[PDB]
Amino acid sequence: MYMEKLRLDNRVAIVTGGAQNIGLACVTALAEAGARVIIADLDEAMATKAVEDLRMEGHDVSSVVMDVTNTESVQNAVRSVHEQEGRVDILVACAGICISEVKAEDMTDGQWLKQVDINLNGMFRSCQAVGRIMLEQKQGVIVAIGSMSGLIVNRPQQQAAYNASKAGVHQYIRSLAAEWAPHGIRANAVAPTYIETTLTRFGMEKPELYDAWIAGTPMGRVGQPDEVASVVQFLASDAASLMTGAIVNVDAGFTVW
Amino acid sequence: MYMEKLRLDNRVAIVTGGAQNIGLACVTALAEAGARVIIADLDEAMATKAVEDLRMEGHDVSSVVMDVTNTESVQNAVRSVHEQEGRVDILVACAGICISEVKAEDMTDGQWLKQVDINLNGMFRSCQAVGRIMLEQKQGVIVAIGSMSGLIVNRPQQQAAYNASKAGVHQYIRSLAAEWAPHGIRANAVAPTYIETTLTRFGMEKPELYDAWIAGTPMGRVGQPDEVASVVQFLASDAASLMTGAIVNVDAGFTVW
Amino acid sequence: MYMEKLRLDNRVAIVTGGAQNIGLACVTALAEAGARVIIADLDEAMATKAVEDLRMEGHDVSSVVMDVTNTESVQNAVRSVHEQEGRVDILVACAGICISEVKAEDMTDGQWLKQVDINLNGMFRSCQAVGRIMLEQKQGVIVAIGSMSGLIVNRPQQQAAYNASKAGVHQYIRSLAAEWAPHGIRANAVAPTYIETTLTRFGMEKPELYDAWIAGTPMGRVGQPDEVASVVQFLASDAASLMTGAIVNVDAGFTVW
Amino acid sequence: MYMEKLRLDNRVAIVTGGAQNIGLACVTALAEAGARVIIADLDEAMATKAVEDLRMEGHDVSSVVMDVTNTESVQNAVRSVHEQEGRVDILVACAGICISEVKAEDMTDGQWLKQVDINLNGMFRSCQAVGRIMLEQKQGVIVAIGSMSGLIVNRPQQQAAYNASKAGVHQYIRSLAAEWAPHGIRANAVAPTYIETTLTRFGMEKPELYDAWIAGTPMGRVGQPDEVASVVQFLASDAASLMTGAIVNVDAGFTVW
Ligand SMILES: [Mg+2]
Ligand SMILES: [Mg+2]
Repeated sequence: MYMEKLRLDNRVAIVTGGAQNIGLACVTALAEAGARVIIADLDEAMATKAVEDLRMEGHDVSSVVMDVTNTESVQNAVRSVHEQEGRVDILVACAGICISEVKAEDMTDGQWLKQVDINLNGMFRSCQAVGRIMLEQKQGVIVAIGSMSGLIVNRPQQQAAYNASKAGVHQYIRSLAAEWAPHGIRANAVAPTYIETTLTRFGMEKPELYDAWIAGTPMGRVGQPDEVASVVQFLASDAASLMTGAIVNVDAGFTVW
Repeated sequence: MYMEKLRLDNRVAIVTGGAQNIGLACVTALAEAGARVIIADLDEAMATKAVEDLRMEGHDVSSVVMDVTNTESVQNAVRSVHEQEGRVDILVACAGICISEVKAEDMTDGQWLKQVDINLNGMFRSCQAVGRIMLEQKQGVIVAIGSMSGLIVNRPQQQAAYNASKAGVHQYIRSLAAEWAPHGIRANAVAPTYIETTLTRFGMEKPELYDAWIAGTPMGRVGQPDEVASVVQFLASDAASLMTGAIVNVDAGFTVW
Repeated sequence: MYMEKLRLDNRVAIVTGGAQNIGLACVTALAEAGARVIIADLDEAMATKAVEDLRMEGHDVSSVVMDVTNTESVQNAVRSVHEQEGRVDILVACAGICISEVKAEDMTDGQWLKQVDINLNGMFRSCQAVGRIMLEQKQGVIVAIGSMSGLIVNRPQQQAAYNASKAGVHQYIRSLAAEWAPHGIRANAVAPTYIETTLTRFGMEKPELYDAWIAGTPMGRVGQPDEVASVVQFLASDAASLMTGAIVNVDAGFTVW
Repeated sequence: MYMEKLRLDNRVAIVTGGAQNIGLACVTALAEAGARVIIADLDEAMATKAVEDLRMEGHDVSSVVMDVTNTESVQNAVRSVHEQEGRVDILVACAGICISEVKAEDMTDGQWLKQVDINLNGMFRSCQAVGRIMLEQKQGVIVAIGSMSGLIVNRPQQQAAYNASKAGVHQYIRSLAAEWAPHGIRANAVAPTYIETTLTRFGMEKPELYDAWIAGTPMGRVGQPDEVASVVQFLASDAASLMTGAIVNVDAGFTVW
C-alpha cells in the first residue's frame, strides 16, 4: 500500500521551466516514479537536449516550447500536450527568474514588471491553462516552486520584487487549492532555500553573499536540485492525498532562525 | 511620555486612496493626531469634497491627483507634496481594488493584470517614490493596507488575483522593512477582515456572502473603517518605534479559526 | 474620537510580573493612560518600591503578592483585586522566566518543568482566574507578553523549553480569543525581540551573544521596555477594538530575515 | 536514485503511541519502507496485539512499554531499544491526548496539566532520550505528530490546553531542528486535520461537531490515518534531506480558509 502510493505510472506531467536546474530535477524525479513527462520551456534547444539525455536513461520524456510571459504561448503549449497525451494529471510550475542585488530605491519599472510577469503572472497563465483541463477530469495536482523568499527576506542581496512575486505565488496556489478542492484537484507549493544551480552559483562564488547564506542556515549548506525534486515528486503523488494549500518549507532550517 | 508618543504634530502624511472608505478614515485619524495630511487619489472631485469637510473640522488636509497605475503620475504627485510641504514623514498606502466572485478558471488576463497592477505594482510605485525621500531624510514610516486575504482565502467569493496581490504587498513591505531598517525607516502592514465600505456593499447585501463572512468571524461582525484607521495611526506613530516588517492582524479573529 | 479611544480612565488593570522590566513599563503606560493598576508579583519588596515610586508621580497603583506557579495564590490575588476595586477590566500577563544557554540534550526535567510551569501553566492560571470575572462582566481585555521565541529559534543561546512555552502562550491566547470573542473579551499577545532589562543585560555584556543578536536585527539594536509597553497599552485600549487573537510582532525586524 | 531515497531498509524506528490509530499507521508505513520498528506505548497488551498482526505480514516489529509522563519509563524504554538494536535512526512521536469540549473558564488544573504533560513534556522526554543517541551517531531523524490545532483554533469544541500544547510541540521541534542541524539530525512535525480514529469516532457521530468540521474543510472530509503516515514516512526518509524545522500542513486545506 504505502510504497505504491508514491508511484506515478502513466500519469502525464507538464513541468514549466523543465529544461534545467530545479525543473530538470523535477522532470527526472517524476519520470523515475513512472510518469510521462513533458518539459515546457522557453529554450527549445535545451529542452530537446534534455529529452535526449532522459530517453537515454529509458524515460518517457517529451518537450514543448512555452513562454510564460505570453498567454497565447502557454495556452498553445498546454493544448498540444492535451492533444497528444489525452490528459494532464500533473503540473509542476518552475518557470521563474530572480533579479537580485537591486536596491528597492533603485529598481526600475522594467525590472519590477519583468520579475512579477514571469514569476507571478506566468504562474496564473500556467495554472489556469492546466487547471481548466484538470477541472474537466475532476482530477489533478499542481506543485509550484515558491521560495523561502515568499516568507522571509534574503540578506544581504536586495530583491524586493522577487520576494513579493513568490509570496504572490504562494497565496495564489492556496487560492486555487481552496477553489478546486471539491473538484478532485490538489495544489501545493515548495518554499526552498538557496539551491546550487547554474544561476545561483554566481551568488555562491561571491563570498559576501555565500558566507551570509551559510551563516544563516542551520545545516550550514545550500541545497541541491534533487532535494527539491524529491519533495515535489512526493507532493505530486497519492502519498500526499491529504495535502492541499500547503507551503512546504524545504530550506535546511533557514526560516527557523 | 507614553501618551505623547501617539502624537503626529506637524508631520507630513500622504494617504493613497485617501478620498473614501478606509483611506478617508486613515486621513481623519492622522489629522486628529496632528498630522498635515495629503489625500492622493484618482478621483479629484471626491478628494476635494473630503478636503472641504475635514478643513471645516479644523484639520490641515489637502489633496493631489494620483493614478497608482502610472509611474509618472505617482512621481509627480509625490514630488508636488514634497515641494509644497517640505518633507514626507508618513505614507499610508490604501489604493487598491478587488475583483471578486470570479472563478480561478474564468478570470481574464485583463482582470488578473488590473488587480496586480493597482494593488501590487501601485504599491511599488508609491513606496519607491516616497521611500526615496524618506531615505534622504533618514526618517519615515510606511503603513500599507494589506488584507487577511494575503494569508487566508476568502469564502465563498472567488478572488485569487486579489489574494495573491495582497500577499505580494505584505512581503514587499517586509522587504522594504529589512532594506530600510538601518536608515530610520519603518514599514508595516495591516491585514484587516471585511470592513463596511462602498466596496463591500455587494457582499454585505448578498446573504450567501454576508452570512458566510459572519459565521466565519469569532466576533460575529464585520469591522468599521475607524477600527482599521486606529491601528494605522498607531503604526505611523513613535509608539510603534520597535515595530517594523510586521503584518498586523486586524480581523475580529477571522484568521484564528 | 480617535485620540479618546486610547484612554483607559478608571479601568482596573492587573499586571502579572509588574514589579520590574517589561512588566513595570506596562504598568506605567497603563497608568499614564488613566488606568488603576495592580502590580501582581512574587517579590513583595520590589512591587512595594515600584508602587511607592509610581504613586509619587500621581498614579493610582497598588500591588498584590502572586505566585503564578500556585493556583491558590493566583485565585486569591485575583479575588482580592476584584473585591478591592469592584471590576477587572484588563490583564497584562508578563510573569515569565527564561532558562537559557542550556542545550536540548542537557536540560533537566526540573529546568524544563519550571520554565513551562511559570510561562505557560502560569498563563493558564492567570487568564482563567481573570477570565471568569471578565465573562461575568461580558467585557475584558487580555494582553500576554509572548516572544519572538514562539515563532523563531534564538541563536546562539539554547533555550528550547522557553521557545516551546512561548509558542504555547501564543496559541493559548488565540484559543481564549476564539472562545471569548462572543462575550465582549479580546485577547492578544506581543512577540518582542531582545529587550534591555536587568535580566538580559548579562547576555548584552557577552559579545558572543550580543553581537549575534545585533547582527540578526535589521534595526541593529535591542528594544527598550517602553517600546513593548506602548504596544501593550494600545492593545488594551478601545483603539484595538477590531483586534483579537493577534500575535503582534514587536521585534525590530528580527523575524523578517 | 529518487525512488531509493524513499527507502528505510534496516533503519531502527521508535514510534511513541504506536499501538493504534495514527501511530499504528506510521509503524506500518515505516515497516513497509523496510524499517525495524518498535512500538512504544503505555499499554503492553495493546502493543503486543499490533506486533503479532505485523509479524504475520513478515514485518520486523516489536514493542516496549513507555509512559511518556514518566522520565524513568521513557529512559528505560529507549535504553532497552538501544541495547536490543544497537542504534536508533528514527523517532516518530505520536503519544498524545485531547481533552475537548471543556471551556477555558471551566478546565481544571488536572485537565490542563495532564494535557501539557503528555503532549508537550512527554515530547521533551521522548526527544531528549532518543536525541542523545542520535547525537552520538551524528545521525537521526525525528518526526512529531503536531496538529493544525497548534496553528488554528478548532470549533466549536473548546480545547485550549490541547491547542497550546501542540503549538508548544511545533516550536520545541523547531528548536531541536536548529540545535541539532550541525550534527546530522533533522526534526520536523506534521500538522493534521481531523483524522478518523477509534477516539475521534465519537465526535464524528455528533452532528454539531462533524458538520462544522466538514463545512470548515475545503476537501469536505476528514483524513484517514494512512494519509498522515505517508507524510511521516516521507519526512523520515532521505528524500526529505533538505527539510528540517518544517511544520508540514496535512489538513485537507483546513488552514487555508
Ligand atoms: Mg529568520
Ligand atoms: Mg482559518
